[PDB]
Amino acid sequence: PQITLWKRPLVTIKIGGQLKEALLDTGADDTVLEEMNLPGRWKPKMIGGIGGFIKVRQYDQILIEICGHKAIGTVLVGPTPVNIIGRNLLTQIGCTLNF
Amino acid sequence: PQITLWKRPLVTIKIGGQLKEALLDTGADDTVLEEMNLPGRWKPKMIGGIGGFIKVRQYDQILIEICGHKAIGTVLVGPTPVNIIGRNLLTQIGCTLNF
Ligand SMILES: CC(C)CN(C[C@@H](O)[C@H](Cc1cc(F)cc(F)c1)NC(=O)O[C@H]1CO[C@H]2OCC[C@H]21)S(=O)(=O)c1ccc2c(c1)CC[C@H]2O
Repeated sequence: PQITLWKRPLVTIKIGGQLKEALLDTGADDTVLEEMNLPGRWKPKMIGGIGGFIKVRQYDQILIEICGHKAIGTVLVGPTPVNIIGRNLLTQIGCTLNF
Repeated sequence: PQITLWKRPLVTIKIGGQLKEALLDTGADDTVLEEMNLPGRWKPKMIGGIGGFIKVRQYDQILIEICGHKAIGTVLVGPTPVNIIGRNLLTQIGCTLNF
């Protein structure tokens, strides 16, 4: 699906049996999701942004179905204001910018 | 030009006669640039992101040529870690997400 940018590029995702809305973010290198109980082992990590840094839990090899397209990659979980799908997963579904 | 997301979608911009590199960010509503000397009147503002908020100076009706595409819109200037082109300007140059 071609998505215009007149509105926030929000998509429906399926992760860990839960349905959520996430922002397709080309400015994010990786994926970070609001707090949730994702299964598996994880190791603490720190991510930075415009306002500073937040503490996140790094889960690897996590399945996510973004708008019906499946991808497996690292998923960070922490106090992010919004769910954002980063380039680590956008590349798997074949997402591209076009102008 | 079609841009894949295996690398950061960085583009060359020209603003205020200055050459810089900026990130095409579909997850950003507006444009924020690292500290620079932009001509004109400005109004204080606050923007929030991952980690908190920063104080920026709001310049309106600023010309930017993104990869050869010209646009005029609000440009924020403050302590952002990276230059980010937001949807306010991505829509003017006809940027669309595709997967
Ligand atoms: C989260 C989204 C919804 C909103 N953000 C856009 C996001 O793309 C951002 C871009 C960035 C920021 C940065 F500090 C350094 C960078 F290298 C890149 N990346 C991000 O936080 O991603 C994280 C996960 O991956 C990691 O890699 C990159 C950083 C880490 S924002 O910046 O909070 C924001 C909010 C309000 C406004 C604007 C911007 C513009 C004016 C106003 O409208």
